[PDB]
Amino acid sequence: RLRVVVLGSTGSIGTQALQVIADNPDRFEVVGLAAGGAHLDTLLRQRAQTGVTNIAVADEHAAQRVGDIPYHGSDAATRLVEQTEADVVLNALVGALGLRPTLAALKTGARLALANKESLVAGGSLVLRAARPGQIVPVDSEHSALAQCLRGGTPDEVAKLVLTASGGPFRGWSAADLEHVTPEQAGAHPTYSMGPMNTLNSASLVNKGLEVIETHLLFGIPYDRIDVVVHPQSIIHSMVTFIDGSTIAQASPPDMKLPISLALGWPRRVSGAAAACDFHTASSWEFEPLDTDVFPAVELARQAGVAGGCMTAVYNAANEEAAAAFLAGRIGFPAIVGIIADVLHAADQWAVEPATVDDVLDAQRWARERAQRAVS
Amino acid sequence: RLRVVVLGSTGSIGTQALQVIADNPDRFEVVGLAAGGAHLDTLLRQRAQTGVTNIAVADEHAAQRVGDIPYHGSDAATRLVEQTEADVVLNALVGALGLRPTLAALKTGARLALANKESLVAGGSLVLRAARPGQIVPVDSEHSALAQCLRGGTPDEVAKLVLTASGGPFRGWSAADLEHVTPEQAGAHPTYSMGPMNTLNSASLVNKGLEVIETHLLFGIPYDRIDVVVHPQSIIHSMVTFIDGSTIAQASPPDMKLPISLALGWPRRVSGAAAACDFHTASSWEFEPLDTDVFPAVELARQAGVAGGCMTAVYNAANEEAAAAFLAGRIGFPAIVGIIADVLHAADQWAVEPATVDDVLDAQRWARERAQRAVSGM
Ligand SMILES: NC(=O)C1=CN([C@@H]2O[C@H](COP(=O)(O)OP(=O)(O)OC[C@H]3O[C@@H](n4cnc5c(N)ncnc54)[C@H](OP(=O)(O)O)[C@@H]3O)[C@@H](O)[C@H]2O)C=CC1
Ligand SMILES: NC(=O)C1=CN([C@@H]2O[C@H](COP(=O)(O)OP(=O)(O)OC[C@H]3O[C@@H](n4cnc5c(N)ncnc54)[C@H](OP(=O)(O)O)[C@@H]3O)[C@@H](O)[C@H]2O)C=CC1
Ligand SMILES: O=CN(O)CCCP(=O)(O)O
Ligand SMILES: O=CN(O)CCCP(=O)(O)O
Ligand SMILES: [Mn+2]
Ligand SMILES: [Mn+2]
Repeated sequence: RLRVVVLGSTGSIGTQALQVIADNPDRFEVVGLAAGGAHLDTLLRQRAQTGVTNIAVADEHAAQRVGDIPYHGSDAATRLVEQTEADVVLNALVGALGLRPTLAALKTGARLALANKESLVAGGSLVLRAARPGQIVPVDSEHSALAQCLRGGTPDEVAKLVLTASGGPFRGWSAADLEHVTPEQAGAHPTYSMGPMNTLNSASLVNKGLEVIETHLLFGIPYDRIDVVVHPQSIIHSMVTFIDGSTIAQASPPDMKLPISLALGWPRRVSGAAAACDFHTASSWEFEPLDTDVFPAVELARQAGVAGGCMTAVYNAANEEAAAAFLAGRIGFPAIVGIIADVLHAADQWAVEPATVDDVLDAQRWARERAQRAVS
Repeated sequence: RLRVVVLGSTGSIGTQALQVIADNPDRFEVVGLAAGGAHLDTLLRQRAQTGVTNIAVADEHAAQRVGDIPYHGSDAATRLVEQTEADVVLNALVGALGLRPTLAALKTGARLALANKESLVAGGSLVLRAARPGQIVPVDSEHSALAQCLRGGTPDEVAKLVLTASGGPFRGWSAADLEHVTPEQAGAHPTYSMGPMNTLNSASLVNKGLEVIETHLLFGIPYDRIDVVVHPQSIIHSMVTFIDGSTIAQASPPDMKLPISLALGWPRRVSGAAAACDFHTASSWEFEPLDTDVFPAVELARQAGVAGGCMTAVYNAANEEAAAAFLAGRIGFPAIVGIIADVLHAADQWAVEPATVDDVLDAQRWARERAQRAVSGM
């Protein structure tokens, strides 16, 4: 029975994870929860249902309202990870703020079931140096797919890793069409129900950019051998092409419970985690290229990744600041990626490899401040 | 450098295999060829291109025209296999006549790269009992796909095997429409260029039936956990569904050189064997149910397989006889599968495991006579 800490338990991934665990008592047990404090009703229900009071709440006043909270403050999640015996830490926090808990999870020796891609993108080589082989297991569906498909050959036989992208609500739209996009319109993802950040990032295509960096970091494949194809149904979750011309693909109706279940149970599958494809009804899986002129977020992510060092932290931190500005009505939708480009292209000093967490934090601070100057 | 014997070298698969070997002289060497004698100019070219004089030709007269052929007559292919040192025998013969070469190959201890699915369908447990694990490696694209996708879990984690079928030229047709099918129409496959028999069988859906039996025999998955789905593009070659709900699929533009190369090179992939999927232009992969009312060949294959023993030899033999009658204008297209069903339903005695090859041969003889009896009544 694996002991699981769930960071960001009240969120989209976190709540789906608690459901998988609730359905599988003989294999998993919750031993800790962390949240921000914005959803106390959810947190209350989760405390009662799991019987776990080992909980972190970032916001101090929220922690007082809910009562009986052992860790509060901006370091509460990190402290929780440091002070809880666990076999798996499921990091489902949102944003680069997942960085210290990610580093702490790796130091404990526990498996890190990583949903919080921003922590790996920001940490880069610093997070890789803190992990042992196989210690980080991806929850993100593309990387879960890739890990499964890589069982299909030897390392020297892999040609390309191919990520699928839904294309978002604005698939096929012109650059001009993006001008008057509202937060409401950006909020309507075609295939997944998610928190507001991954929703916005999937609309701007920054999510797929983050995922290209995540792919390079997790699997050690060169950027030039990572492809991205737009697949509107989000049924094929990604695929691997081998040197003989064969492709192996992983597929299922979009439901994050499946990759969540596998990250927890790895390498053993979890019976009944999610519905399989049903071929008793006619259907079709479509594929099309991404228009890189309209959506250059992925090319920008490749540029950031190839530069390496703290540049991937810069890419993500510029996004976090610019996205927030869009959500607040201070900038238009195209300015999100426009600001990322501007910040990235001014960031040559950050191509250096981080020695400690503080180097990544510095790079992020620099990027946010510059993005903020672009906004105003 | 693997020494390969290529049976059925002048055919669709055989010619494609020779090209893969030609393109990869560091990996493979042809050391034997077998053919029927119908394509002599092809065989002349192959002898010259490979430098191999170690050749079997089934038709004696044909063998004379080629000249200098060491093995000739109906057992020529089998004798070639028994007397040629090799690492891999690629059996790309067509029909149940591939049975004795398949058994002889297994006995040599060499890998059997099996394109000739009929020999396994006919031999059933007899062929399985002749083989060691990994010794039979499928050239058939569906089974090559399944083999690859099965690397994606442990055996108890497998829920279903899902085979794709092109649907053939008559996909979507009614039973009434099928009555009017000509041999010429049934010779036009949507996705693969093949010899006449697999082309016909893919149009009648008997090919998918044979492949369902082949799946059960190769992988040990029960018939009721083998699905078939119609996929008109033939890009996804087959898929495995696991107990968590995950499906793993193998895909490529249809090109038999890919599964041929893998079967020869197993478990090592052959660089550059075939083109990969390209996503630079918009495309669609479609799936739809098979119309089992109009096309019961797969259901009848399951029935035969479930019955077991010699019943799968009966299924295939009834098809070979009925198929040839349709080609000769002796019956209409729907009567192919109609005769298969009639023969199967009278075949209760053949649901016993074959002890020897002769048991299989007896069941096949019985089945052909029964099919001919049905044919002569039409
Ligand atoms: N949702 C999805 O399907 C997918 C998500 N991902 C990735 O998984 C991660 C989680 O995303 P998602 O579940 O959508 O996010 P949500 O916004 O739904 O959830 C965020 C979680 O983090 C908590 N949180 C927010 N700020 C803080 C803080 N300062 N300290 C501690 N906890 C905090 C929230 O708690 P509260 O709200 O209670 O304050 C909530 O539990 C993201 O990295 C995302 O990119 C990846 C692929 C798919
Ligand atoms: N073609 C394809 O893409 C696929 C084929 N297969 C299977 O592979 C096998 C071969 O199919 P395919 O290549 O299309 O068939 P073809 O009809 O194209 O080739 C048949 C081959 O067998 C030879 N042959 C015929 N009779 C005899 C005999 N009595 N003794 C020795 N050789 C003989 C023929 O020689 P000749 O013509 O010179 O007399 C020819 O070389 C079949 O079992 C088929 O179902 C499976 C999947 C795909
Ligand atoms: O793994 C699942 N997701 O990343 C949800 C977002 C999918 P998209 O970025 O392709 O729209
Ligand atoms: O493996 C390849 N084939 O069997 C070619 C026939 C394809 P079909 O039976 O699905 O039409
Ligand atoms: Mn993802
Ligand atoms: Mn086939």
